[PDB]
Amino acid sequence: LSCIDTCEKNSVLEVIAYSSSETPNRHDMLLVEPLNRLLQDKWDRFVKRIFYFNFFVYCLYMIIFTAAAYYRPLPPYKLKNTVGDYFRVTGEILSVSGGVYFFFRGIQYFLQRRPSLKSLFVDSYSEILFFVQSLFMLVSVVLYFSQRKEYVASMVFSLAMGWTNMLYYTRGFQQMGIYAVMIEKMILRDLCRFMFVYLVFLFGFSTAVVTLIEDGKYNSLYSTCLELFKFTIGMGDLEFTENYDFKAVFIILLLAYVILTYILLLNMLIALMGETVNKIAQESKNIWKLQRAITILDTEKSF
Amino acid sequence: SCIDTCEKNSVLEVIAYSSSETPNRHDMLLVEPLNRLLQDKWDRFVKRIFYFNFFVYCLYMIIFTAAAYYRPPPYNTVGDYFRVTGEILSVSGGVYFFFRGIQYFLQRRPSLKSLFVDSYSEILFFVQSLFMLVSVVLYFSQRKEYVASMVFSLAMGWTNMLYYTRGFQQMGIYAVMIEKMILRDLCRFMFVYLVFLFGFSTAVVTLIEDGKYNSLYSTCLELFKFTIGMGDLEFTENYDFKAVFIILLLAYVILTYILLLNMLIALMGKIAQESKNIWKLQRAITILDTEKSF
Amino acid sequence: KNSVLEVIAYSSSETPNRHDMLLVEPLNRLLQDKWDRFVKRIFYFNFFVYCLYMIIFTAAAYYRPVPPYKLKNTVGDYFRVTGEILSVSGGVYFFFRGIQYFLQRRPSLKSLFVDSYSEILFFVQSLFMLVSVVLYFSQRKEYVASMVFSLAMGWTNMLYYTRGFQQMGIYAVMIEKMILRDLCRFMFVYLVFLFGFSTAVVTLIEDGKYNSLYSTCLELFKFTIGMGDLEFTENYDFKAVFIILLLAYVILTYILLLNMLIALMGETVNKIAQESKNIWKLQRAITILDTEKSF
Amino acid sequence: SCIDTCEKNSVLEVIAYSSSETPNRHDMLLVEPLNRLLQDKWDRFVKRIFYFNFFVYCLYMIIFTAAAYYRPVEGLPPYKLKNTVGDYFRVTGEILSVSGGVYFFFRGIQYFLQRRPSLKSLFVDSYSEILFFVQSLFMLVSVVLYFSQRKEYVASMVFSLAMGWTNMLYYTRGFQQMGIYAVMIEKMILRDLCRFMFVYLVFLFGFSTAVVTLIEDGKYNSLYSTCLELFKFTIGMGDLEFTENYDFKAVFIILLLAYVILTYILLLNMLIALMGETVNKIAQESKNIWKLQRAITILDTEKSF
Ligand SMILES: CCCCCCCCCCCCCC(=O)OC[C@@H](O)COP(=O)(O)O
Ligand SMILES: CCCCCCCCCCCCCC(=O)OC[C@H](O)COP(=O)(O)O
Ligand code: NA
Ligand code: NA
Repeated sequence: LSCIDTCEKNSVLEVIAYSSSETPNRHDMLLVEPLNRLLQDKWDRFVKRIFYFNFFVYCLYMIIFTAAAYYRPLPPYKLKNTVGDYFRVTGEILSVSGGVYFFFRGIQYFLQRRPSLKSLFVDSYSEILFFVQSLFMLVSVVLYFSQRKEYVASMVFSLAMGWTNMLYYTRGFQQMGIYAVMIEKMILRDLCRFMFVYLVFLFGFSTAVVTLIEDGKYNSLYSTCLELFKFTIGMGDLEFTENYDFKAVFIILLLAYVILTYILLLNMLIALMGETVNKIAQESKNIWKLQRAITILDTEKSF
Repeated sequence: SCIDTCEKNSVLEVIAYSSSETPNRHDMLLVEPLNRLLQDKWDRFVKRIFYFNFFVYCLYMIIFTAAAYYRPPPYNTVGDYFRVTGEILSVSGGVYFFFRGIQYFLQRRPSLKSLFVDSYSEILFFVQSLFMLVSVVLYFSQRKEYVASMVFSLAMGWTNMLYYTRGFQQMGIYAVMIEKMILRDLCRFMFVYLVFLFGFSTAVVTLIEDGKYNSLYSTCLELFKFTIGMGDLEFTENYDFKAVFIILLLAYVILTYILLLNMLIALMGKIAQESKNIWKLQRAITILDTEKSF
Repeated sequence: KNSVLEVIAYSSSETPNRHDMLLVEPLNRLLQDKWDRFVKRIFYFNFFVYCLYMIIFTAAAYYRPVPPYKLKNTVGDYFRVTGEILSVSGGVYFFFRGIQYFLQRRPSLKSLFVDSYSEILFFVQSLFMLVSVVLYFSQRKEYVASMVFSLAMGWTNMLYYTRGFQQMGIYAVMIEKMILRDLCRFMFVYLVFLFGFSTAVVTLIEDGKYNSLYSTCLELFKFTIGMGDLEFTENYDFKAVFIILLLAYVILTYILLLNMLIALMGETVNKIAQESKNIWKLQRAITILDTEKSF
Repeated sequence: SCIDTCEKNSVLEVIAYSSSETPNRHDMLLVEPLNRLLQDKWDRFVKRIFYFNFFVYCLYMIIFTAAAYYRPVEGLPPYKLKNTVGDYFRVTGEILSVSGGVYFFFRGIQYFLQRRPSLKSLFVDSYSEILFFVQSLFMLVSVVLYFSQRKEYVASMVFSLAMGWTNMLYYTRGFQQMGIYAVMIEKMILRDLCRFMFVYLVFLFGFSTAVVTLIEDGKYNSLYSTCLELFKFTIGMGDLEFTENYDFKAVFIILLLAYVILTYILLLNMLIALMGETVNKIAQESKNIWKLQRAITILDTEKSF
């Protein structure tokens, strides 16, 4: 394995895996049979166990964080002499520890790899997500000690993001790894396109309705936007208010909006999701292989 | 040579504007020199021009939305000056769109049978303009239907932003895909559903005795409620022979679901490579429009 | 006496390759020629007349009073009664045509409910119209139910005339094929699951509004249309069992609805394009034969 | 020779009851002599025998349903038998249903012992046997609780009733369309529903915990309440305003919008598409698995004389 796994300066694994999202063929090169076998071998040797241990630790940490937050009480609040309070505060100090740990992990990531500042928002989505969670937790701490009530919003954002972050650990399993890859591809392509078009349609139709509406609760653009959105989730009322003239034009706008959005653009989202799944099978598999390779190399460098 | 600018007739000019009846409108655009020259001219000036046009139109739509939203007819404050200037600007923009629509109609003189198959965006812009002008006429005649004509114009204007996707590739292809369903499998797939809905609404309203759902409008709307995930199944109790009522409702629900299902199996039984060709064709049309319009 | 065009078009379903034999150059050419010459214009007129009949019947049914009822001498009421008379004449005509078809083509009891779908639909709508009349003259009230059933089947049979245009005829062919193939199995399995979970839930419920098998079944089915409640009763014991059962039913019913909405595409993303077009061609050929035999 | 009539080690029986590990236990049965033999024996006697079994099963399940739905509701079981024709019918229906439960329990115990399975693929293969054993176990524990003077006999009975009513799909085999429909159902539950449910449960628990943390207190201060409220979206009955006993409406609505966009918009339509590809990919596999299931039915009946 000369210049294959350990050169300490520049070797094939480090350049292939850590190459930025610019190389034309950064995915199919790992499919070389000896290299595939080598990665799988190192995995089975120790990386599988280290990843399982890390996953168990992360799940336990997030359970602790959920327990501490779910029982949250002008902070800070006095530490009452009761077992529940001691356990709550001990959970809080563990959560803060996790946040600071991820804050340093992201810093070390960005310093050791030092992306070119351009493809920093094109790859390494997991690391930026973890850094953002860490920042949310830190800002929650800062507001908590500053005697403000926005620390709840900060930490709930942190908690939701951290819970959704367990998708990171789906890698290391063939089936769930490919599933997570497909989810991410679909988010990037189909969700984005449909969301842009649908946002334009919804804003236009809500503006038309609110202009028609004379006064009342839905005279606000926000109220009318919420009402028109409630159609896409199978909850459209179609008669939320009668405070306006010319029932005809109101119903015409509502029916045109429903036909163009609910029956046409949703059917279009589903169809693109079908086409993509039928198209990017092997691409998803290669991306999963590369994700596992990056994890293996990192944990190998972590001793 | 006589392909880019002949000043009398060029291949790009004739291929761009050849009617829909021609068999291979977008296929021959794939010729190497045509593709390369179209791309060269686009990336030379049309991209910048199109970006500027899209920005101007978006700003205009924001202005018109603000003016219409804060409507106090007909009808010394900074807010009052902003509203009135917004109204004036919106009217002027509608007039300009009227002008451009008339100009295109006269120039291409479509055959009134593909006039609707082609120039879909042009027809949409013209109809927007006709709504705005009628809204002006009603407003200055001391009437109220100006609000209906304004809201329709505003809705079409905001939903017409999709014409500007051309210039962004993936957004252009997605927009081309939506166009296909509306101008091919929308009328046809909607006539069947409409006849089902009308027939079952007539059956139900006949079955009812009397109530707040005596009219055809209310019963038709109730039967439509199911299509939007709001099936009530009990809206009226004033009747006789409950079993016939409920079995008819179940029949309608199952049939409408199967109809939607057949819609999906039919249309999902798209193009991908043809859509890219369509988008390239529309981008080329934009390129020549910018070139001649300078 | 015996022509390949009339023999094959009316050939049984026992023949293997009807959908193919219409591809023969002379046959398809001649069928298109006859259509475009005369049968297109005859079919257009026939569709016009049928739609006018349906409008008349709809108007008559809508304004029904609240039998027989006395006629008050007003022009609108004379209009109503003559509408009802035209509606009965058309129903009788459809009944006569159905009986004539059954006494001419003698369907051999095997594909009788597989092919000739439109003819059977019209015949059953005739059986509804005539039984409605019989109830009406007998001083009975069920005539309203029979009449509404007939009206629903008529407006739905409107689709029979969708043929003569390729795209709409092919979509209608897809609807018929779906109804005869896939909704069958989907509804069998869905009914089994719905009844099982309905019985479980109603057994769990002690008493109340939703204590009957019928009300429980309705509340359960309400989930398939995205109008679930998940809390429609509380007069019982073991809320845990209630929630477990409702969650299991919701999960399984979505599995089933999905499995269908996918399996139909998976099986027939392919055959629809060509087989449905061939079937539409066959249906147009049969229409040509019927029109010609009607002179 | 020694294909189906060997009595020492027959290839047909060996392959039909073979280990799961066998690479192509489904493909080998397609051999023309094997398939011809299976079809012959089926048509000759197993068709009639299996249809009679289906009829008896349906009759048993109707009797049990009628007995349960008409149960006496008075508390503290058992209940004294009151002299009435209807009551005599309702108690004999009960005693027949109990007998059926015991019969299925013994059938399962027999399959378990006779087969001597691997204890590793035992769950992976033979889902039907374990499911029937489970309904029988529920029924027997329902009898025990009924005699033990408790109120959980009804819970055990309703679970058994639901499981048995859904178990009629075991008989879908023997009809090509519904057999292949059931096998596709089974594959799709094992793969696509499992993946989607893993991701969806993670997402739902995370966002529901976040919301219930945000919610100050009131009706929805319980984790279960917020979990149900969030699950109401995926069934197409979300509210978006079910609670207002909190602060910072901005964060609340942002969390709800994120949850909706991530689950309802994205993961459900991904389920659509993934199930589309799957079904478009695994047709012949389902056909072969159904053929093997009918083969196992035929062999079991033949050994049952
Ligand atoms: C009075 C009768 C009702 C008239 C319609 C009222 C105005 C509501 C909006 C009508 C929707 C028309 C269809 C539409 O606006 O979407 C199509 C475009 O996105 C397609 O993209 P593009 O314009 O071709 O570039
Ligand atoms: C005999 C039981 C009591 C009467 C209840 C009957 C419930 C049916 C209600 C009438 C509508 C049935 C129409 C139908 O069966 O679905 C649509 C047609 O298939 C479409 O076929 P086609 O296009 O007309 O050829
Ligand atoms: Na709903
Ligand atoms: Na719904």
